[PDB]
Amino acid sequence: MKQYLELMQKVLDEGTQKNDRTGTGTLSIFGHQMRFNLQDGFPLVTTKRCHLRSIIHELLWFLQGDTNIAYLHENNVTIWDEWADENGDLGPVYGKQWRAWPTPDGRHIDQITTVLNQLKNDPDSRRIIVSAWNVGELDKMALAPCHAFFQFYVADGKLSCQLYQRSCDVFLGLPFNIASYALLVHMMAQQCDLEVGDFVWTGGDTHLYSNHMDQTHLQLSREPRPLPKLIIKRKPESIFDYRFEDFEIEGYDPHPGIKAPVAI
Amino acid sequence: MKQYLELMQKVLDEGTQKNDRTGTGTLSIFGHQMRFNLQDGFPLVTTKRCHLRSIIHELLWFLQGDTNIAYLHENNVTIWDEWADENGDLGPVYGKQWRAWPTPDGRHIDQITTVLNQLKNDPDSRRIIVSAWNVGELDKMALAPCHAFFQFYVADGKLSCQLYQRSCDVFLGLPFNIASYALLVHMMAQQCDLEVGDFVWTGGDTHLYSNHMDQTHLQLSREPRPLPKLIIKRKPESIFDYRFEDFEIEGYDPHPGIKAPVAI
Ligand SMILES: Cc1nc2ccc3ccc(CNc4ccc5c(c4)CN([C@@H](CCC(=O)O)C(=O)O)C5=O)cc3c2c(=O)[nH]1
Ligand SMILES: Cc1nc2ccc3ccc(CNc4ccc5c(c4)CN([C@@H](CCC(=O)O)C(=O)O)C5=O)cc3c2c(=O)[nH]1
Ligand SMILES: O=c1ccn([C@H]2C[C@H](O)[C@@H](COP(=O)(O)O)O2)c(=O)[nH]1
Ligand SMILES: O=c1ccn([C@H]2C[C@H](O)[C@@H](COP(=O)(O)O)O2)c(=O)[nH]1
Repeated sequence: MKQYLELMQKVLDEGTQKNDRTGTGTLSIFGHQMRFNLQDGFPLVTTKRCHLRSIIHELLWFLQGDTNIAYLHENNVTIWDEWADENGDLGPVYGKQWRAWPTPDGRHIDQITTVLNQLKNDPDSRRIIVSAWNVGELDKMALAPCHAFFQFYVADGKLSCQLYQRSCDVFLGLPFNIASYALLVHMMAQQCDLEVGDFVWTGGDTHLYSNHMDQTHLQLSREPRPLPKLIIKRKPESIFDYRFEDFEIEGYDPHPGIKAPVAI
Repeated sequence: MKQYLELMQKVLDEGTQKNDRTGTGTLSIFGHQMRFNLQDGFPLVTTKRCHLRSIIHELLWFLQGDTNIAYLHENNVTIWDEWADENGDLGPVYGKQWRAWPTPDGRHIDQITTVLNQLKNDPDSRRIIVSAWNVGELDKMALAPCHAFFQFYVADGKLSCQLYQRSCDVFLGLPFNIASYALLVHMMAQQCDLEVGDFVWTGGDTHLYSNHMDQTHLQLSREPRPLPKLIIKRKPESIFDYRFEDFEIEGYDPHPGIKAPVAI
């Protein structure tokens, strides 16, 4: 997609060479933002075949407030298998924080339920936020949240979302991250009888791994195509009741997938 | 400053009229990003007069881990007064979250010190973050954090910082929140023997209150002056160690002050 290709080029032209955690090396930029009007179709990359199924199960895994990669296993998403313990556990990652942030004093705060309620009774709120950055528990997580904090906003019957992403693998992670969030807006929008607005993406350390150069270049030379369109075949009784079968994508005609090694 | 003036123009040109909790009414946009290279000069607005002292004292207060207004009083900072109880307390607002975030297992994390250790020992880390967004204590706060989460980055021996501000009163608040963060950056870089990099501001609901329209067009009619210079006259043994007297601003010649009412 234009915005995506443009950020990829910007990493190449201006990125600084950094030595990372995995000792792989990256080209890196700090601070970037991109806007997606959901009115113009689903931001699913067309410059590489992307698979909506991986995207969809991860999201629903989150809404369930799950942190065990089993569910993801029985659906063939394996990205997280390298991070779980022998029990298949990841610690209190995304899902746990989203559905049950533990108060210092015993309780759990359901951030999705709060946000649904705000969206329904106080759309003007400037405090409609979800945070996965639980300082108190970062030590227990297999990996610290990448997609750390997001905020919803309503203006003229449209639901907008901004995500703050502290760390981003432009080639591999970015395309999933974008689609996942785009998808949540749509689900939230339907449960709240609102129309879709903008999906705003802001990143922290935005990088291309030193061994994605060849893949990048190739991608950079493909022509973005018209964005597909999302279809929700039924209005579940709640945000927690979606199923993989409920979603469909029209007009998806991408460029073949491109293979690249994950830096672990 | 060019950047702040362009943001105002933008809210005027693209903002939507929104109701708000204070009942005043606003013009708002959602999602904005701007960058200040700290090397160009200290980002104190020149198109209306600012007072560096009040910004200094509010920051020293945050850094102390203080949440009571007494200190602010002793130094003629009264903005926080409306929010404070009978005892002068605000609840576990910024300062408290910064220096002693309460964990569920009876620990308190000091995020300022953690970020200093990371800058000294692992400046390439993609997780040098400070968050004031404590979900479990929000209900104890006099006001939920506006400037909520910030991340540091080092590149070419330079310190950068990205702030995520969920809610922004562009006319009144912003000038204070830009100078505040820029002084933090200078303080951290001095402690860490780094040079200052960029201060990147990112906003959530970025607004102009209805009752600031005239002040806002008057300000806009002014030509920005050249940015002042910050001089630190000492190198304290720690970040918790600065005094108001350590700082000097040079070359500040602002246009006249403009008063506007705060929406409560
Ligand atoms: C360096 C690095 N590390 C990571 C660690 C954990 C992650 C977890 C989720 C995602 C982004 N979300 C998904 C969600 C689903 C899939 C993938 C990513 C990639 N992937 C492959 C399989 C994963 C693999 O390449 O082995 C696929 O089946 O489509 C997925 O199913 C990225 C990372 C990264 C990432 O992007 N980069
Ligand atoms: C609607 C709204 N509400 C707020 C509530 C609390 C705030 C706390 C701090 C700041 C921003 N940081 C500072 C830091 C110092 C001062 C002030 C703000 C404004 N202020 C006036 C004095 C106002 C007063 O002290 O009564 C000055 O310019 O000196 C200060 O001393 C803004 C708000 C807002 C804000 O900007 N807008
Ligand atoms: O959902 C995700 C998860 C991870 N990453 C990336 C960012 C970095 O490449 C890496 C995480 O490493 P640290 O930033 O924690 O070092 O994985 C993503 O892009 N998206
Ligand atoms: O440092 C600060 C503190 C507050 N505000 C503003 C943003 C909003 O106008 C208001 C807070 O209201 P809510 O967004 O919490 O409703 O104060 C700032 O700009 N800067």
